Amino acid sequence: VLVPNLNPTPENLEVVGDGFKITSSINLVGEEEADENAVNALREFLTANNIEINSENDPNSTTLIIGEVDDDIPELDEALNGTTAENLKEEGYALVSNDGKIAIEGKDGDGTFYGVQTFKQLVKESNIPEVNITDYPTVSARGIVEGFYGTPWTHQDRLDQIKFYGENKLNTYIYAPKDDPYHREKWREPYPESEMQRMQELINASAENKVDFVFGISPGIDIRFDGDAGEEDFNHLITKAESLYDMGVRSFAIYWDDIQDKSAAKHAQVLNRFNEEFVKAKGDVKPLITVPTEYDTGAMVSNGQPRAYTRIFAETVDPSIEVMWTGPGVVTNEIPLSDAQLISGIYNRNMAVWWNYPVTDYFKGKLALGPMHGLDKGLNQYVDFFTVNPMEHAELSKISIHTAADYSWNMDNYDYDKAWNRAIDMLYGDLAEDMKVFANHSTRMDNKTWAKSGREDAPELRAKMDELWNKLSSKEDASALIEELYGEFARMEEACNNLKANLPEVALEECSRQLDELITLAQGDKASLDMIVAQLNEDTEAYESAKEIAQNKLNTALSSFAVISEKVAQSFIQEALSFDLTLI
Ligand SMILES: [Cl-]
Repeated sequence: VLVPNLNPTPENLEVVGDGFKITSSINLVGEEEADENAVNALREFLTANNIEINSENDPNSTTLIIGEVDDDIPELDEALNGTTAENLKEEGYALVSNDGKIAIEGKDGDGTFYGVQTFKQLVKESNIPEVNITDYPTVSARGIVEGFYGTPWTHQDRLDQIKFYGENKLNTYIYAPKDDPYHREKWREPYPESEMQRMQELINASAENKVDFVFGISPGIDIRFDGDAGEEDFNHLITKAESLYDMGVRSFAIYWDDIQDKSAAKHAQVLNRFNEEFVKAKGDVKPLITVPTEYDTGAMVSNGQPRAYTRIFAETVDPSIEVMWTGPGVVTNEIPLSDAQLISGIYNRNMAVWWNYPVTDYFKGKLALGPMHGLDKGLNQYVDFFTVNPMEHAELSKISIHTAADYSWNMDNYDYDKAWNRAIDMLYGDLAEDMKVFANHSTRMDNKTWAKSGREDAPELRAKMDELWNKLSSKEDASALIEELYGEFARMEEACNNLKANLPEVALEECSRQLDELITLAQGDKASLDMIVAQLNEDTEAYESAKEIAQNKLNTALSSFAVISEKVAQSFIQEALSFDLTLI
């Protein structure tokens, strides 16, 4: 009967029947012609779910028809009956399940692969709803830049992320880890033989999952521009791009974010010459990507006008080059429309976003587990390339990334709170509700100086806490609020304990300290209510005892590497410890 959670949210989805059960084996039609990567994803899923593929047609098994438009599969059009991917953008598809048949038709092979990804999420214990779907992304490039500091992702982490990206229709991975010398400290040098299997596996997995593997190069450490030294180095840039092209790389990024020679004319000259002698010469290289030395609005702009570097870089840089920026600051609350309009106007093109959330390198004690937040829903008007910088914690990064998939693919309809719930529901199974209790307290990022972003932690709990203080300081009966808060603090503790016992190690090793910290805080939150009740009861001894625990729990939190719920579970102890009911 019902349509499961879907991510991203399809553009158009109509329920047209009560649904049906897929048979124990199926008829597969269009495999000769249909995108290979998409057929493999389909095969994999079928296997994993014990659905066999018929040698020959029809024990009256379910029929699945797969292809792109323009492929020669007369059965696909019949099954799609009226619905079509032909008028859809690149990466679009149509999917129709009706009365024992399932048709998947991509606008291109990419589209077909994404239709498979949709199909996979639609099927629950062989049961599938009866839907008409047409679907396509809001933003052309959607993905990850691996630009965080700290402990690098492992090879296995990257392979898993790439698969995760394909499943969620993210099509871009910018590979530029701090741990790989061949992107920076040895930027001139081709990868040696001992590194090639590793690199090939990443390239291969990217292609298989329709992920654009973008090689990020940072020559800024020691590149020369002037004269013949300049000449020799441009040529190293070419020979290095070539060695990457030869192992299958089709996208390239050149970063200027960390260079000493801060010359916009020279950065843009390298880019333009590279666009010309490499990108264009090759024919099948995706647009060149760049990070200019000024990459946030505060560094780029002064009194609504571009600063000199940005003025020159923008007037010189080829119109086809994607230019990245982080928003109004490097790590900021938001990108309003007006900011994207400003930077897009300066560059006279659609911009590329390097969004520094959920990255936590600037404040490592805290996990960033909230949704895309603060990004304007009209952003696509000025941006056609959207990436997030994630945490060194690859596994827990998936909650925010999940929401980013939904935001960039279906932006008009993005609802950060429903996207966030659905992320956890989708990733955590029977642990979802406990995982929400914990992650809810761990969305807001703020290093107290230059970097802050994310949804506020536990907003509803923070509002209840606020109500408590104003009831207690207004002589209004606070008993119900006290009772309710006791329930909520007990639940925080119960959820975290179930997560410690049952989360798999891949997640647990990322968050075990933050779990213990939320427990400690819940325990001080409880002692804090005990302090209030003791004052109401005029029991001095019960007051002093509750205060000591509250203080102790807060002291543990403050002395721990792990950070969580600063303004909420933590601040509440501080608030309680300073509160005195006798003065009201
Ligand atoms: Cl998902």
